[PDB]
Amino acid sequence: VKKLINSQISLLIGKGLHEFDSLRDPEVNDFRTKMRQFCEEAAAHRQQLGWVEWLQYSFPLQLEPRALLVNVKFEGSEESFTFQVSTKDMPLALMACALRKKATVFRQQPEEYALQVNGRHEYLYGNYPLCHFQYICSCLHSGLTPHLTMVHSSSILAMRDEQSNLWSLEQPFSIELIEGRKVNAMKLVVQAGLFHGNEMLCKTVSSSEVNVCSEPVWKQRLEFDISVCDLPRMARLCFALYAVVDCPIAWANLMLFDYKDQLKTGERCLYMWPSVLLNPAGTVRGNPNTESAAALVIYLPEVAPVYFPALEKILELLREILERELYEHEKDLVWKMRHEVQEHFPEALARLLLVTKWNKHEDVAQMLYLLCSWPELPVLSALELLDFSFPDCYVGSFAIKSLRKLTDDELFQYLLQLVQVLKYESYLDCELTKFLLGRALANRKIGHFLFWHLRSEMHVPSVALRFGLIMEAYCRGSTHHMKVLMKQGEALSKLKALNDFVKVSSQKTTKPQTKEMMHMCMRQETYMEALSHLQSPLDPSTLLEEVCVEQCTFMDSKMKPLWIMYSSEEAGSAGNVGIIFKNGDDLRQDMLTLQMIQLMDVLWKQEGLDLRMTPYGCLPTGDRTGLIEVVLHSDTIANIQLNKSNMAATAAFNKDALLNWLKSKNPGEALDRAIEEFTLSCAGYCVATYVLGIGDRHSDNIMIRESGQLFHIDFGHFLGNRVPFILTYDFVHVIQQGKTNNSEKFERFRGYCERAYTILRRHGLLFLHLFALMRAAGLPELSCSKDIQYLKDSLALGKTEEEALKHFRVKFNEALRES
Ligand SMILES: Cc1c(F)cncc1-n1c([C@H](C)Nc2nc(N)nc(N)c2C#N)nc2cccc(Cl)c2c1=O
Repeated sequence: VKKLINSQISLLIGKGLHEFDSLRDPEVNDFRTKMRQFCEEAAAHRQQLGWVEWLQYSFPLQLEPRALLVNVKFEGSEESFTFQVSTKDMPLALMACALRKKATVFRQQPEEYALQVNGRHEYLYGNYPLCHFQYICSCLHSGLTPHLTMVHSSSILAMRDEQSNLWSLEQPFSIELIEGRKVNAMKLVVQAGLFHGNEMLCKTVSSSEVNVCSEPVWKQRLEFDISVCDLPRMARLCFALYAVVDCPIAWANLMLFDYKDQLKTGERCLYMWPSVLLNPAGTVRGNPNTESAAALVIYLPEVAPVYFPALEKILELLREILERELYEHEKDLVWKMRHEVQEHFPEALARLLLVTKWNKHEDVAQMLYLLCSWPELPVLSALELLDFSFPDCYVGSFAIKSLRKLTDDELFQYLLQLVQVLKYESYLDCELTKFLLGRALANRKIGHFLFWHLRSEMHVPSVALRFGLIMEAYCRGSTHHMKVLMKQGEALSKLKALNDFVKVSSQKTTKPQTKEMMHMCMRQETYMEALSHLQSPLDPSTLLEEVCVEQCTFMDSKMKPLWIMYSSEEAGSAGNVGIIFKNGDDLRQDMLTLQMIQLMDVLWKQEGLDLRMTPYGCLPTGDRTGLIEVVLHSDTIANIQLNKSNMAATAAFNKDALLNWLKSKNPGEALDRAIEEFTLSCAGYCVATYVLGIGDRHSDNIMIRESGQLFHIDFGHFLGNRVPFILTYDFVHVIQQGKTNNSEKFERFRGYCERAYTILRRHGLLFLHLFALMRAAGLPELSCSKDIQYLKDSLALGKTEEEALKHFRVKFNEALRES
């Protein structure tokens, strides 16, 4: 039976476990073994969780950063009770009324129950007011009634049990460039370099020119200007093979120490990766395609059986003005006064690490000595220390320790970045991986998105091995969740097949007939079973039950993305949800953008500013494949501004097209609120697109909800890849209630944008650190530091608050006149 588990893991993660064994790699063998035990311990520790502690695992509380209707029922019968509680009351008080009424009806304690949202994997519990749970707030703003279900602890325990599995070497370092066998048309050079992060340990050495028609020989010694004893634990030997008369050919990196801290000897064949000159941030593992990849055979001198010194023998061995790059005389000053840093400037650790002589072991030993006695840093400081610019393992481990105090909501917000950092790791076994795995096994919602973040990039060879092992390890921690995720993969597998059929059919057949054929294909037994009854990959708390084939369709645009609607006779209206399956686009940029907008939303509302944003879900699931959450009861600006006849939004002037639409959806007194929702949401996405630099904003990639809420879609383009600010007049026409003159509901809108802009400025370092880590993703519009510089200037983080606010209004003033 252990085999089927092994078999469905292989099917799930998208690569056979036999391939792991086929490598015969001791490092791989150690990773799988060591973490299988760790995840199985967490599995046995998880199930020791009491029934309440189990709720916190499987269904973590969804909290947002006067009376109301609430109906509640029990699991046994479908007979219901509608109570009238306040938004102040605890779920306990509500459960008390539910039991008391049940008593009265049937014959005649609340702590033994939990409130489940109808038809969703979301629960209401704890000592929180009802208006703290986001489901209740979602009902308050929608005007719907919260339908809850009294779930006893005995059935919750049933849910639990059902998921059941030397400094002596002072001679110069050097190598032996032997052979390899390439491809080009001239002469050829091999430039090698030693790196500790993004900067060199010493001066790079180049090979001697050797003819192209080769498969060559060099057998040339490359002596580096650095002692062997001074090689840091995380030193990288980076090669660069290129032709010259400059045409780059290939690159390859290598650690000088294995995962067992042993100095490497001797000969090694380096299967290089194609290029675009040195690439120090690249992977340290060779090209898996050993058939086509050019190799580079080197040899490492036997300098003795030496290992990198244990930490125990390492421990043996004008500033405030320049606190906001640095000059050499300033670096000297920071390093000289390094003890005062630890004592009085604890969070200035990053700066102190950047002035540390990493090419000299004595300076590193002293630095590591201070780090071992260094006070815990805030989350924001630790996020910076995760970057590749701090490649030392003990530093990366220290940053992890400062991130152990991450709340699950914080971790969820930063998870995308933390996963991309795994690409900076030099070894499979690292503190970051175990932290991610540990938190994923403690929180099913974290584990859900951790999986899909790894599974989405299994098509990428340089991370296929690492991500595949981590997912396998997680599966050991929960065989049940593995089955749940596998149900999601089978649905996505059918959607892929369905979309291929739609793509082909729509090119040789009209849309209505294609949509008709789409329906017939979906009505197949294998499609009905695969696409139904599953946890939405976009949101595991959202259940996708019965698929409404009649409500399913596709768009006439390039990739013909699918529109799949769902319904549930258990969730009521909260079950009528939809997903958008798109195949062909790199949805990674949309996910990042929407996550950052979501972050802005959190930062705004925990300051008391609810700009009524619509951060819909967007999750890449495979190679240029992913899902997008359907925003119900909405429409694009362009479709509304079509001024379609025979309707209610038909206007005498195109200016009134959008305003007439709102009044048709919000009759009478309901209008005034829709105007506000529009005004708030407009100011939000406005500031959001300016900061993130989202250009190409037109009426086709901008939508509006019937409640009035304005929201943007299809973010392929951020960080100006320089974008001015984007204020069209028809939106202003709505904000000013239609009248051409309306200063106070416009200046108030102006105040909305400015406050929303200043709030993001104070959290500017958060956006800087997160984007810096996201450079590891390999996103085309986020690779160089000039993309980062854009965010610096959009937030004006080098300037004072009113200096930036003054400048912020300048472009605001420019946007209103070209309007
Ligand atoms: C084009 C369009 C429209 F004019 C009005 N409403 C919806 C559409 N529309 C859209 C729009 C443009 N995109 C979105 N629409 C909603 N409601 N929520 C979103 N999160 C997004 C997004 N991103 N995408 C599709 C993707 C596939 C198949 C179809 Cl069949 C449609 C489709 O119809």
